[PDB]
Amino acid sequence: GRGKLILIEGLDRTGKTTQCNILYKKLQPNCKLLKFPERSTRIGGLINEYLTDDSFQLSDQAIHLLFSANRWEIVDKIKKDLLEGKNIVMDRYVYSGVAYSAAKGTNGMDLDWCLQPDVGLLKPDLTLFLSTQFGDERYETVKFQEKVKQTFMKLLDKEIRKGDESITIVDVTNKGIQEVEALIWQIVEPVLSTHIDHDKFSFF
Amino acid sequence: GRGKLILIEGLDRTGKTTQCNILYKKLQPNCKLLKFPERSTRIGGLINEYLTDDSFQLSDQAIHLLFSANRWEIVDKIKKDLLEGKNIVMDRYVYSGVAYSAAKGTNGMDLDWCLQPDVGLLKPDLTLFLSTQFGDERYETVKFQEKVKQTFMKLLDKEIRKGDESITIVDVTNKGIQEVEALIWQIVEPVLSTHIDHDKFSFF
Ligand SMILES: Cc1cn([C@H]2C[C@H](N=[N+]=[N-])[C@@H](COP(=O)(O)O)O2)c(=O)[nH]c1=O
Ligand SMILES: Cc1cn([C@H]2C[C@H](N=[N+]=[N-])[C@@H](COP(=O)(O)O)O2)c(=O)[nH]c1=O
Repeated sequence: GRGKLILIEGLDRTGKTTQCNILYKKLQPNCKLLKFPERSTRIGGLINEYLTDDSFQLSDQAIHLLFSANRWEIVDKIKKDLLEGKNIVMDRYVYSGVAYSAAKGTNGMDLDWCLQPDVGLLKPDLTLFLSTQFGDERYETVKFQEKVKQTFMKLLDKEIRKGDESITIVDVTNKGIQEVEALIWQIVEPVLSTHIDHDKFSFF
Repeated sequence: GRGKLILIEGLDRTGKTTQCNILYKKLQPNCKLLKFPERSTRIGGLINEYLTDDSFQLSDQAIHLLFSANRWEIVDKIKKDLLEGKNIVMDRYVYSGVAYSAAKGTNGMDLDWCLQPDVGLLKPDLTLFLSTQFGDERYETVKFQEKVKQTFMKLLDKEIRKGDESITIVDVTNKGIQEVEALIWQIVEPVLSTHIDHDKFSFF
């Protein structure tokens, strides 16, 4: 059938980018690697500013919508590649979008408001949340990181309770690159082997 | 009390801009003129490139979000000016954002989805819709405007059912600058007198 959309979510420095590259290289040549935010586009450009320069002041709602817009500008290419039989591994997506913004506790910006902009976007066939027991960019402070992990758990737990079986939480506490690799593969392989119709897609 | 938020909506070439400038000169010195989209900012610049150059390709969902983000990056200063007693004349706001986008008929982008990103925004104290019974920018085509007109009507008609009385539909057909001005004023003057508490606002 069509390729699979695999997502790996988690806190900055949990081994996310590494396991993504590892999974990507192991799925060649019919696999593409996608990173969010996608900083090479014009919208991704303002997102890069915001994250690397605090003089660039932008309200919480504005930057939030830019992050969702950034996914919407690329989504059509994703759907296309999947149809051409290629697999796609993503480093962050909708879940990071909601969590990092909701952890701020800004008036009006709760979990539900935060998701809305992303409603209609392609939903991953499988989402892996890597969890455990710098400072260059805006959200890089131990105190904030603790809050987003709290929100992440709140969000995912809600979705799983609601019946979403495509979400799997992997505890990578004190485990090596290859042990974590084996854990992830133990989960992804069986989904790569299931046949999915070209016409079947899930959306947020 | 606080200054009042006055909004004038409508189709391109309905006299909307000239009326806003007339009202502004009439409320000055204690008044500010604000136009959306505000193409002065970085996000506004992206909006501008999309509207002035059809070479610039961007998904409907992505541009829609940039339009909302453009409002969200200015709203704090709007609120601030009202608290200091200054009145604000606004040329286009969230109604244009929902109408011009839902008119496209793109799958998933209905009146509902289109409104979500603007939820939580300061609702204007008075909304005047200029109704009637160029070509160097995107959207500026006779066939599209017809769709936008019918979209505005369905939207505004909806808000009326819900109980919003701040929306007034002013028919400007075959009328001159001065006559329309008189109509606008007969609706604006009352509101400008009505006492509004320093901290009372309506939101979307
Ligand atoms: C994709 C995405 C990431 N982010 C943040 C997470 C990251 N914050 N930190 N630390 C930041 C940069 O991400 P990367 O380090 O993964 O490039 O963007 C959001 O706020 N929303 C989103 O939609
Ligand atoms: C403020 C705003 C304007 N628009 C469109 C309306 C106008 N369309 N045409 N033709 C366009 C530019 O309007 P102005 O000429 O008033 O600058 O922006 C939206 O699509 N959504 C919005 O949120």
